[PDB]
Amino acid sequence: LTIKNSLGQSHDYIKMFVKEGDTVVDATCGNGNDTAFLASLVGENGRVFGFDIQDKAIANTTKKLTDLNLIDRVTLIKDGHQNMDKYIDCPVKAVMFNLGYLPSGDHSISTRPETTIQALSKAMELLVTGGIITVVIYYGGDTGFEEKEKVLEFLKGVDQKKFIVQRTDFINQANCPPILVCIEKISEG
Amino acid sequence: LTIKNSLGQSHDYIKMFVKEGDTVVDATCGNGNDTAFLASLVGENGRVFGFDIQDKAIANTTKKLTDLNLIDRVTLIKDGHQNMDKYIDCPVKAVMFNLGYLPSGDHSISTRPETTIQALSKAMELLVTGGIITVVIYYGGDTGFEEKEKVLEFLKGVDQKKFIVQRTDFINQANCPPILVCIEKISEGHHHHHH
Ligand SMILES: C[S@@+](CC[C@H](N)C(=O)[O-])C[C@H]1O[C@@H](n2cnc3c(N)ncnc32)[C@H](O)[C@@H]1O
Ligand SMILES: C[S@@+](CC[C@H](N)C(=O)[O-])C[C@H]1O[C@@H](n2cnc3c(N)ncnc32)[C@H](O)[C@@H]1O
Repeated sequence: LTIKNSLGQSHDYIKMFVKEGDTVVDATCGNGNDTAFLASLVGENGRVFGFDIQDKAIANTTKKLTDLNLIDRVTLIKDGHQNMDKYIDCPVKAVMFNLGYLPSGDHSISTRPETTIQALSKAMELLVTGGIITVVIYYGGDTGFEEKEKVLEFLKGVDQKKFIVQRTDFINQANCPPILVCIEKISEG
Repeated sequence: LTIKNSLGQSHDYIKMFVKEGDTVVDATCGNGNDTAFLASLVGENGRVFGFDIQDKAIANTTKKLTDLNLIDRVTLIKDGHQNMDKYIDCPVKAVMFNLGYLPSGDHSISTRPETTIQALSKAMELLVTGGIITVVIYYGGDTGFEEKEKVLEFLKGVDQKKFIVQRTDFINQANCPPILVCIEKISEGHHHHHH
């Protein structure tokens, strides 16, 4: 038994909260790993909304899910996660954010603070009470660094009466260990 | 289902790691809540070492454990946790730290950075591989911020090849929400530099 990294822990937190038949969101599709993960947890009567701004990422995720017989429960949308409210009107149980750039792709196309903060606000509104958002933050680069600073600033201002914002950090590791943020809705209004 | 605070999460982390028959330590006895908790996890053939520097805290912990039929496997020691190596020679599975002053007690008698750091080194040495230390850090109020700052600065320096050090923090809460640090041993030995 070993304490998992932030990427591993996000899956563990999602498994705790997501049951079968739920509506969940992968806000950052990429290659489709988290999308397939969310799809397997949610079952045949559940729904996964997936978002990416790249055609390469949507195609790779479509390929992944079709291979695993999971494409039927997934709605893939080629739009920014900051516009997630245009496509979803029901309450969601969970939203996964994995911040940064697509692996084995274009490294100049990455998540931006402005649109991430927007998506987070939309995700927080869409959440059912007792619902979870997980944010795996990468900060290795200049662009990663800038996003971490801004996202965390924003999340520090979230009403504690409405949301629990939990940060998990490995403080003795060098070379920017990825940070986990868990946001759980506890009250409406 | 709700995400627990640091205090609640420390117990959850301890439950993950501690099985029956293990040797565990409560480094900050207080009223004996964590001591009782450790005693119930560890069973008849296990051992709990408890530490505090106050006579009031040892007596309240003794009363607690006797009331719950748990005093049998607990060794209560009226000494600082910085001296835990004088009393323990076997490898331990877990150590619990709860930093601050005694609740419903003397507010000026609290854990000090120097001795906490010492006890943390001793606990880290005493830990079996795959063992855990949990540290609930209280700060602000009468307690102040100096212990939090120094303990965390010390723990940032711990060899990552030997220990995982994980901080859990509620960043949208005001009024100094307690911080959880989890230290897990992943390797025996130590890498020292050169002189
Ligand atoms: C770190 S990757 C996600 C990792 C993914 N979970 C996986 O396993 O492959 C971040 C993704 O978010 C996408 N992205 C960047 N900006 C976005 C935006 N504004 N809205 C939605 N997605 C965006 C990128 O195209 C990239 O594929
Ligand atoms: C926050 S309280 C612990 C709470 C306790 N776990 C409980 O169940 O109530 C901190 C305790 O550590 C004790 N303490 C202070 N300095 C100590 C030291 N150097 N060694 C051992 N205990 C110490 C205090 O007397 C106090 O009882």
